[PDB]
Amino acid sequence: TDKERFIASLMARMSNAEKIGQLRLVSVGADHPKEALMADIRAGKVGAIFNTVTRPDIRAMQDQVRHSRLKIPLFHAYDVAHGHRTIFPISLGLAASWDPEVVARSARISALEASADGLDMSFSPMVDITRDARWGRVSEGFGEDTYLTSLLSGVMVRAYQGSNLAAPDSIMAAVKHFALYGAAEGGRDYNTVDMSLPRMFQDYLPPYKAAVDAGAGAVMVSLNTINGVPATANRWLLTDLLRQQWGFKGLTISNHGAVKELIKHGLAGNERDATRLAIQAGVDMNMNDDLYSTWLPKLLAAGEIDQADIDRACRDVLAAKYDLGLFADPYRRLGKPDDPPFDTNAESRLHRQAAREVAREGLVLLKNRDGLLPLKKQGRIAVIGPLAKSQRDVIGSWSAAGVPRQAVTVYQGLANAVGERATLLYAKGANVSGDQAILDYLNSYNPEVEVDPRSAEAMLEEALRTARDADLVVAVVGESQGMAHEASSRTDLRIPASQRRLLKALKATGKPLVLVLMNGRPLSLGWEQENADAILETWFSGTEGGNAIADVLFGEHNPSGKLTMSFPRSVGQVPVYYNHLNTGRPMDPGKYTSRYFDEANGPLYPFGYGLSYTEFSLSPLRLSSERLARGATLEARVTLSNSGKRAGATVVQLYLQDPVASLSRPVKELRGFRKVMLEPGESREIVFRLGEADLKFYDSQLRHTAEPGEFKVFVGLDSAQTESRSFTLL
Amino acid sequence: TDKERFIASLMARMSNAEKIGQLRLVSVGADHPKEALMADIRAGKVGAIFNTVTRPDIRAMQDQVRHSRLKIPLFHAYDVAHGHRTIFPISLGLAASWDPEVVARSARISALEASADGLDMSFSPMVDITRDARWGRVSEGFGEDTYLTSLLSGVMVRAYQGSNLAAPDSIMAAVKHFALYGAAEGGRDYNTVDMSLPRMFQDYLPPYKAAVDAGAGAVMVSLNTINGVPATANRWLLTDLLRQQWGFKGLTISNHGAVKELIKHGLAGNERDATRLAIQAGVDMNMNDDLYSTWLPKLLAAGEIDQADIDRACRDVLAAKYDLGLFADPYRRLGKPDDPPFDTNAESRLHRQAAREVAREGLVLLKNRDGLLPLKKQGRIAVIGPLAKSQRDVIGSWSAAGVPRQAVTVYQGLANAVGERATLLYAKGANVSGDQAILDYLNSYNPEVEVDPRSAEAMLEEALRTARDADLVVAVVGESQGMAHEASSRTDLRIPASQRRLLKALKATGKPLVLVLMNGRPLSLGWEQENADAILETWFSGTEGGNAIADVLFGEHNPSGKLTMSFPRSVGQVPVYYNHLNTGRPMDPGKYTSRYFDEANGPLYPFGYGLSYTEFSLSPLRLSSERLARGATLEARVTLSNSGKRAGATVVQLYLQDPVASLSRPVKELRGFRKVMLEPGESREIVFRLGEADLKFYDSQLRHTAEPGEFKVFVGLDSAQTESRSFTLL
Ligand SMILES: OC[C@H]1O[C@@H](O)[C@H](O)[C@@H](O)[C@@H]1O
Ligand SMILES: OC[C@H]1O[C@@H](O)[C@H](O)[C@@H](O)[C@@H]1O
Ligand SMILES: OC[C@H]1O[C@@H](O)[C@H](O)[C@@H](O)[C@@H]1O
Ligand SMILES: OC[C@H]1O[C@@H](O)[C@H](O)[C@@H](O)[C@@H]1O
Ligand SMILES: [Mg+2]
Ligand SMILES: [Mg+2]
Repeated sequence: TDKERFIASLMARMSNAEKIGQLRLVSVGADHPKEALMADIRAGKVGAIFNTVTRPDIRAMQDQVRHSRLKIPLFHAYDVAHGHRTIFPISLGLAASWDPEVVARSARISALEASADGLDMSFSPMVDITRDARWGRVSEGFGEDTYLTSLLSGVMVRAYQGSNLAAPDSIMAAVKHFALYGAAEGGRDYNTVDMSLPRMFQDYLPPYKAAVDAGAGAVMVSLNTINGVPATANRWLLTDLLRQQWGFKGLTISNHGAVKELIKHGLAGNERDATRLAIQAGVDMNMNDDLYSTWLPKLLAAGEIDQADIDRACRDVLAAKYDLGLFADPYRRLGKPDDPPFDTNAESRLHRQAAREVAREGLVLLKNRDGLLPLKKQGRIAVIGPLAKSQRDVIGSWSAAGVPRQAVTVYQGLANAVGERATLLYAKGANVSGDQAILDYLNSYNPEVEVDPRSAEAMLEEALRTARDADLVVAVVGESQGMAHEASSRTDLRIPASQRRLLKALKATGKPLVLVLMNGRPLSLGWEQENADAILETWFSGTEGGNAIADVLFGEHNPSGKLTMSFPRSVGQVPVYYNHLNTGRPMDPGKYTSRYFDEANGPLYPFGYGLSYTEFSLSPLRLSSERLARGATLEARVTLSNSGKRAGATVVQLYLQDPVASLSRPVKELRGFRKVMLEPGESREIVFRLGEADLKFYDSQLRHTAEPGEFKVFVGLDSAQTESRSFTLL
Repeated sequence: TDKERFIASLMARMSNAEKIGQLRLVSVGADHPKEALMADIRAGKVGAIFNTVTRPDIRAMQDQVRHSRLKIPLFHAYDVAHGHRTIFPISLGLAASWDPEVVARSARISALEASADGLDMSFSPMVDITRDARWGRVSEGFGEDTYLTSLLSGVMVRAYQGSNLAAPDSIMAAVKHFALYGAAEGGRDYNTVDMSLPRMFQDYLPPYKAAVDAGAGAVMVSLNTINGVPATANRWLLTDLLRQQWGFKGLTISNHGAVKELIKHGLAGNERDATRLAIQAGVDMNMNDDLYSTWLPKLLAAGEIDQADIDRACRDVLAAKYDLGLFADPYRRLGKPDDPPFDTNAESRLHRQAAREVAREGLVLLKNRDGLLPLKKQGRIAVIGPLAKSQRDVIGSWSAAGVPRQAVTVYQGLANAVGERATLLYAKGANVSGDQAILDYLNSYNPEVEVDPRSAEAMLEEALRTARDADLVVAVVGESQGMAHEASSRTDLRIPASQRRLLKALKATGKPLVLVLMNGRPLSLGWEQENADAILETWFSGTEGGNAIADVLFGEHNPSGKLTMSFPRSVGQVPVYYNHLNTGRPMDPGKYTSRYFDEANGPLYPFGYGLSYTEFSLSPLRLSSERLARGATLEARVTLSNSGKRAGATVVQLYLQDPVASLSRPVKELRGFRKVMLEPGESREIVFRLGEADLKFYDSQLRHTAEPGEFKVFVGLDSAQTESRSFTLL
């Protein structure tokens, strides 16, 4: 009420020019020259900035606020996706930890580092569910499962904001992308999303909800159509659901030019009508295109919008700036004016031990034939592949203020680990792609892919020599970061062809072969799974990537990471995901069942799959009672044992099935998990509690109710577990 | 009244045992031995038969009806998909004609032939819209566009039934599959369908509606879930939409065991509860599984169903049998008991001139480099490929009572054409697949593909010899019919690997190359499009396939056929189709648009694409008026000229765009077309009439309304190349 009183007072004093100015979100570029945007903050025509990210630069613009009548402060935002200056695994990587704390840790440091440079807000977390591997931004998300993505969506918000949004070591979480962006048609970015309302509520919205429940201060609106309505103009989404059904009190922010793009969507004839549609749907902040500033004065002066529309928008900005504390101290995150200069990129502001301890948790052991891993630090080891010495690629897509040169490549990481106890032979082995059209694309803007000018065959001879000169080969292969990024959708899911040639040749030398994969999406790995001797999924593991990868290769860390997005046998099985419906004709032999004929059926690697240097056993699953009363809770009991001879971590998973329902329900749904560290011979009893809240689903009219009847409870170390116990709900 | 009085009388007379008996649709098998089901028709426990298809066999069972108390007659049904005994192109083939009367002709003869053998009903037409090329049953449909599929869906019903359903040369049309079956997830048959209701009404339902509007006597319910509800138990679909919104008076028929499959869908705990769900949703007839007969007596005796449920079902059967005339004369289609047994498969009952004149219309010219086609009948010609001499493959999937040996292969068709005026060299060149697992599948049940036991390399040397010995090669390559059928979903869209090797080799001999393709779905043809000198798409062209194909190869017919389903550049661009939404970031090149980076963008061949031995010109498009009044119609005027040097057919197509709408509308939609035969130098003015009815779409609340504003009118010879003019609706 103190806040409402303060805001109302200020708004009662503001001209319309000034209330509309508060909605203008810009960045420095050719669109907005810095010296023209400085003049505009002075005349009170700007509301916030993004992509300005250093203390002297934020201060230099904040310092313009004083020349304006109402002296209203800016906030600054940035794409703090998976790190500011120290870069953690890409989010898909982080998810594979199966540990909130680990994810939380990555978030806190990001905020710490961002706030340290003067940043008020991160456009993060990206929380979009993804079941189509072809999509360029699958990297940014946490995988295919609702339960886990929703869970981690909250953890990220809580960590960024903490308990006080005005704390100078806290940033506001602008959760994205609202909504359904990840279900785009054909995995083409920006493409049509068409979905039933029961699937919309059960599977794809819950993560956006959990961000509002954790108190996210802002929401970024997606670029996709929903059932034919662009989210930028979707009053159902931004008003009915977000505001009234969900009670979001915060700020809505447009995507980059998403308001003028209503012309290309075919919802507006021109800019004037695009502005109207967006402001009236529930869009507070207008990113970059400046439509709001050009058209809202004439839209109001001709009675096409209500003052109440401008007022709800302008009031949502000031409420953000107030919660951040920028009305108390505009410089609360920019230091005091005497304070001494410093180097922004100094090694002394990084958090390497953090980056390294996180990146360890997310690596996934896909194959290890006859205990080849872990490697000993003796003899000669060949390091071949175009990503071995790649700095720019390990820190993945959306790297923020991340610097390539400060990054530990997987070559350097191997050097650091062996010291002088073994020898490393390096050969590039292949460029990342043989296709010049693909190379032209990745280097259109900035040189981010190394092109070795030597013939492909030249590089291959060198590699085979190097391999014959070694005890075993370690192959650093897969995508450059520019391949799993915004607008970079793929029609193939295998390792690029130039590198698969390299892998065929290396296989032909008979020397044991270890595959180290870098990638921002699942990959088609049918060949590699039958040929190569061991495979490590390392995603893009960040600034301490190489170090974390070495630790796992040399057994300093027993890999514990597991898949949160099923691995297709080819681009032509898309989509596959663990929580599909059984259909009327399930494949279990049989020609006349739901299947392909021309390839094996199922995902290559199921959801929740990962190996360990040690072996684990689960005892028979016990349920407290076989009939549950309404309001009561149920207990699921199982003993996890490390029966191998190495201290290692697994992830014990709880799946539910509702086998008889008013809807057709998935064969399996994730409902809980416990990440457990055990010494050899060490047991550990795990306890799962199951309430009514766990048993609910959205029927045809969105009635969110548990139905009485049998339920199936599954406990195992991956979704490929197939034995359960049953209880009856009364 | 006569009918109502007759039915009411009979029903007032029937015990429950007998009214339930009327719902039992069975066929002869291990489920139902012939001599046990004979005993059952005598105790009045059977209602209809399917898959019994010869006069003596139908008579032998009809003849059992006399020993029953109420002497109620059976009807007999069969899968008359694209022919009974004379087999026309597969439906996708038929569609490519762009001529209703041609399609009508195929339908009439089918009915003629079917009724001749004693058949009352065909489970046809299949009318499901298909945008996913991987799906096994794409062959059965008419392609991806709503307007064209809806149009032909009615033509098929009208032709099967004629003007009188009791006529002994008419059958009843059971339209399928209701509903949305073709949008299955990942192209996997029987798999989940999830769709928004605005896209459901605009794009996928209209063809089922057009069949009810043409007076279809029956409707078959699909096996797919819709937004989580199995259609077999979907009261919204079978009662609200079908009965009360649409006013369907007729009969609903289950898919094969689709009622017991509600257990595997996860809607029912057991059979008893599956029966209840289905009978109460709107399912009259129970195909094969016999659940209705086992459970309806106890479901009614315990008040789980209403007598009104049994009565609505039993009344819908008798209404069908009455309309067919089987109460007037049970043998009206089974002759008088005087004639000789006669041979069913006699040459004198076929319709070859029909089959040949249809199959000509459906062939599509995809490429012709420097007028290589048409061929002269004047030298040596190599005929290579595993489908050149293939009888079983030309008559495609769902060939009914069709006989392979009566069919004209593409080899034989070429022999017939050249007589002794030119010389034919044959080499198989490759089996249809190199993969033994694929060959094992296609020959699981019946020997459908003859496998040459020689090594792949052996066959290839033979082919290259044959090719070197000739003036040019004609290659008969693509799918066996077992590859485009129910349950046969593909992960690849190219010609099988064994045959692509064969085509690379043949290309390498320098000899001019003609590709004759056989296939039941679009195919990935990027290589063939850049290499081969000409390509002909022949689908599976039926009993007179070879003859029709020769006629086109030797210029006896100028190819006029055009594509009704866009051709993907690879399985990884699925789905593509001409009537997609523009999105906010359209590509036509930028990086940040809705696209792939690792392949060229767009379909290989767009919807409505086909070439000709002659060339055609369209004059500037003229509109009747700049501004249309409500209730008024508009005229669209264009002059088509054959400016080439041969008499040929093209197809002039009318596309509409609504560029500003409450919904995001497709970039282009089909609204009309005119197939025009022209002599060289010969012109023809075409007139298109455009009403408000043409400009409607389903908004977010299913308001079927045209909005005032600009509309874009496009006329051209394919969805790709075009010119447009704009008009305003007031
Ligand atoms: O770069 C700022 C913003 O640009 C938008 O177009 C992207 O969709 C967002 O993920 C991003 O936060
Ligand atoms: O117009 C292109 C813009 O689109 C945004 O979504 C991208 O994230 C920006 O980096 C880019 O400048
Ligand atoms: O063959 C009888 C019927 O069986 C069903 O299960 C198929 O899906 C239909 O296509 C067919 O008409
Ligand atoms: O699965 C049993 C039956 O199902 C039908 O849909 C298929 O078309 C038949 O070939 C098969 O006999
Ligand atoms: Mg239940
Ligand atoms: Mg309009």
